[PDB]
Order: sequence, then structure tokens, then C-alpha cells
Amino acid sequence: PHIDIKCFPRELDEQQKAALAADITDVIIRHLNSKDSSISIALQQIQPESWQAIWDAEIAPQMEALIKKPGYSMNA
Amino acid sequence: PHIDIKCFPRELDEQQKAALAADITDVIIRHLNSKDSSISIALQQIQPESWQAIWDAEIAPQMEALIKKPGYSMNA
Repeated sequence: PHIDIKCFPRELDEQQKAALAADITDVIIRHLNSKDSSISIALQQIQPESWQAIWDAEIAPQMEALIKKPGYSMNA
Repeated sequence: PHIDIKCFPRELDEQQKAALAADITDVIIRHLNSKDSSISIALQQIQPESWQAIWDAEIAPQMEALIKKPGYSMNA
């Protein structure tokens, strides 16, 4: 599986990145019965003022299919 | 933050999707110190025939920046 995490800019050294990676991997293996080798994870940081684009492209379009809806809401 | 999980087709009922989302949420909360309401999660099932597209547009290009590299390669 390929996991993509989009978040606002964070301070994360290489150890924080590895730690985050290991906890996601763990969850994926347990829930989807994946192999560690089958897992890839991307971490993309979105600038403070640019979330509207993520909401219009990733969130809004799949609002109902979302296994976890956003708490907030930003539709015109 | 917004988390998107892409995997091959598998059977998953509502309770399983919820347990997965809940677990992903806790990992995100610890590592990103995120608020709970601000977390949205998507789960998209991709047919093996379409995985190559995911590799070319998501994995290969960000290879060096992935916080977790895949254990396989689709260069062939």
C-alpha cells in the first residue's frame, strides 16, 4: 500500500520521520495484512495558507467515501 | 492533516474501516501533535492493473523524499 500524509509545515528530523513511518507501517500491517516491503509512505508539507487546494482536490471530492471525515468544513 | 491510503482490493466492512481510521488517527496525533477534528482519512482501492500509474505519479518521483521506501520496484 502507499500512504500519503499531507500536513502543515513541521520540524521533523530523520528520527522523527522514521518514528512516524514505523507507527504508520505497523497500523497498515495489522489492519490490511500487508508486508513491510509492500508499504511506502510519503509526507508532504503544505504551506500555512494553502490548504484550500487540498480540501478542493482531496477532501471535498471524496467527502462521503472518506473513512474519516474532516471535522471542519470549508465550502463557499 | 489529510491521510490517503491506497491499496489493492480487499474486503472491508464499516467496522474495519473505522478501526483503521481510528488507529491512523492516534498515530497522527502523537507524531504531528494534531487536533483530532482536523484529521481526515481516505482509503482508495486500486486494481493491480492501475498500480503502475500510482508508482509513476506518486512513488517513483518522490522516492528519495519518502519517509518510507517500498521494498519492491516497478522499473520494468
